[PDB]
Amino acid sequence: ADYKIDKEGQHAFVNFRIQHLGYSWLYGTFKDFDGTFTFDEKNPAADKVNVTINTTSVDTNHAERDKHLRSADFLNTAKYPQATFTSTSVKKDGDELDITGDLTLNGVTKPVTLEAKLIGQGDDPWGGKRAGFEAEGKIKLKDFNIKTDLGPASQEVDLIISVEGVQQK
Amino acid sequence: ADYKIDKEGQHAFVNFRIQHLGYSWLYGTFKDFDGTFTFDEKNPAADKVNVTINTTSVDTNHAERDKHLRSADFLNTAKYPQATFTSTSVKKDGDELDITGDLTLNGVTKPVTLEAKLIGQGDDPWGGKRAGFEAEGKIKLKDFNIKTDLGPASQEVDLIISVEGVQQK
Ligand SMILES: CC(C)=CCC/C(C)=C/CC/C(C)=C/CC/C(C)=C/CC/C(C)=C/CC/C(C)=C/CC/C(C)=C/CC/C(C)=C/Cc1ccccc1O
Ligand SMILES: CC(C)=CCC/C(C)=C/CC/C(C)=C/CC/C(C)=C/CC/C(C)=C/CC/C(C)=C/CC/C(C)=C/CC/C(C)=C/Cc1ccccc1O
Repeated sequence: ADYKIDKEGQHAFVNFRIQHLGYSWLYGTFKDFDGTFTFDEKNPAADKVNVTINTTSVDTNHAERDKHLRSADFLNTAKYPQATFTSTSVKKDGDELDITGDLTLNGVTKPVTLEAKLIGQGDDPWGGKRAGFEAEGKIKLKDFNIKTDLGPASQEVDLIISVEGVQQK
Repeated sequence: ADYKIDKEGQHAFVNFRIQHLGYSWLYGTFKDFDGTFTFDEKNPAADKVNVTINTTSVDTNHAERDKHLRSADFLNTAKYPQATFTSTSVKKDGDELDITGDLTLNGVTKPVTLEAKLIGQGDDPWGGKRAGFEAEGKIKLKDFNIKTDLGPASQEVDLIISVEGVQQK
């Protein structure tokens, strides 16, 4: 079935974390994004996913740091107001889904794989059908032209994802 | 040594997640908190921790839902503008710390245990000493008089914590 990510009720989250000086985890989120996805429990190879993110909506709960994350030193949102992820391959791996796709971030497109898992699906208390998932992945900062070094412990960023979809059609 | 949680550079996060209809994970965060902590790597029994959280600063990236979280139906911030955590016992459990303490949430004080771990410690690029930790815990909603039911899969909330301290004295 085809699904629409629940942006209206915001039961979708694109979070992330990366170490700070190798001393602690720095958490953040991208508050403005949307997307769709096809989920067929019997035929996993037919699954799809297409999401758009407005990178300017990054939030790590610090005005100054975020102003810096939007700068040309990092996300460079003025030049690339958007990050985008489109699947190219999906394959069932036991009780999980390995989602391979093209990530266009900071001007560069490179394939990244996410490990997703069905949390639950079923009826809506309002007459709709839903399906939610949790996912993980990593992004090597250098691969997407983000040169500003953050230390040996901070070369890649952990992606903590969770989306609830509303069945379409 | 005594530490002051880095609220200035906000290298501290009090996050949480709970399921939505057993379909997906709903993430949130408390943007306004402060605190201190004593860390002695050799004598873990002397460790302390005291944090204050302005519950009104809750954020799940949805204005409506958050207005509801502040309401009498949940956090009841108008009556109780603050949550508070004071350790009462700390003991080394192998390579981690089990921090027991009193949590005053929504008017009720009950002991909750956190499982923390040292991420790293060392010198500052600015001449200070730091030590960061990651921690986990669970809060049973009913225990703290948060009656409004969210379903069988949503009885307790996952606490995802990370704090970096700046050595005092
Ligand atoms: C097919 C099917 C059935 C589907 C199931 C449903 C699913 C699971 C579909 C997937 C859904 C979604 C939304 C998938 C999204 C996938 C992807 C790959 C999204 C891309 C997200 C994205 C925009 C990546 C950006 C991540 C990055 C690079 C974050 C920046 C982190 C960063 C630099 C932090 C800086 C850290 C640091 C120590 C800064 C120091 C610092 C600087 C200045 C002042 C103070 C200070 O402390
Ligand atoms: C000792 C030493 C060396 C220290 C190491 C360093 C450490 C690790 C020190 C600890 C540092 C800190 C900060 C420790 C903090 C500890 C604690 C226990 C903090 C308490 C935090 C707190 C305020 C708890 C609140 C959690 C709660 C109850 C969240 C509420 C969310 C809730 C009910 C969820 C809504 C879910 C739901 C399905 C909503 C319904 C709904 C309504 C409307 C629209 C949409 C919708 O979905």
